[PDB]
Amino acid sequence: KNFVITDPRLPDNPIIFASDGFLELTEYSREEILGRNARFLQGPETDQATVQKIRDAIRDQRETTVQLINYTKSGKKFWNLLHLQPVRDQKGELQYFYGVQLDGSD
Amino acid sequence: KNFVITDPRLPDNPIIFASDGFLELTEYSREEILGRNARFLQGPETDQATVQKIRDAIRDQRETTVQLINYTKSGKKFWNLLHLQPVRDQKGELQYFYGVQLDG
Ligand SMILES: Cc1cc2nc3c(=O)[nH]c(=O)nc-3n(C[C@H](O)[C@H](O)[C@H](O)COP(=O)(O)O)c2cc1C
Ligand SMILES: Cc1cc2nc3c(=O)[nH]c(=O)nc-3n(C[C@H](O)[C@H](O)[C@H](O)COP(=O)(O)O)c2cc1C
Repeated sequence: KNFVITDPRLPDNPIIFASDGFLELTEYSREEILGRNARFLQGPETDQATVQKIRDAIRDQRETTVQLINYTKSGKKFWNLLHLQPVRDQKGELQYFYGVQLDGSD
Repeated sequence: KNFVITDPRLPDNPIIFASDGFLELTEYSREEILGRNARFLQGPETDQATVQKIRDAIRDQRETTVQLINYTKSGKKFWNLLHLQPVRDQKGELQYFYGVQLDG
């Protein structure tokens, strides 16, 4: 449903692709998010310990699944169940990350 | 989850990205599928009427959701619950399609 792809070879690992679901979940337009790092979803209640775990997973290029507070464009809080996965080229060099977002609201 | 991205501007609308989930569902490696049209998943039991529906949605650049028989690399049949969505660039020109696949 909700997924993004980023390009870690570009500065600050920007989003280069986002699904319609992600746009609807976050209330941003495709135009507003392309070329930005996904961290703009974080806000006042976001646990920095979880952010650090993500940062570490990215550095190590390992898949990870975490739960963290994110915010829509209007500032609406939601729990984001976030899955991250690296993808590498045939020479083995990191090429993309993808992320799948689930809203944990009931 | 299981998803792929294709580029309809390239000859024959090849897969340019596939999730790990898609690879597990279909039993193919990323190397084996990149640069190929997804039709290699089809086979004898695949309903051609549904294939035509997909073709028309792509030609019309419209989202669609269909159900069709596919085959894994080893030849195992599965129903593919397939949702297709066009994506446009900032100028409004068709740029990609994405597809989300569910095994039932
Ligand atoms: C593919 C991908 C998707 C991501 N999706 C989210 C997300 O939905 N919400 C979020 O808070 N961070 C997301 N991130 C994490 C941030 O981009 C960034 O990695 C995180 O904030 C840790 O880095 P930092 O300490 O430099 O901010 C995603 C990262 C990647 C690579
Ligand atoms: C993004 C995307 C994903 C697709 N995924 C599948 C798939 O998983 N299985 C399948 O049988 N066809 C899939 N297709 C459809 C085929 O690639 C092709 O469009 C269809 O077979 C009709 O074209 P044809 O008559 O030339 O074969 C997908 C198409 C797109 C654009």
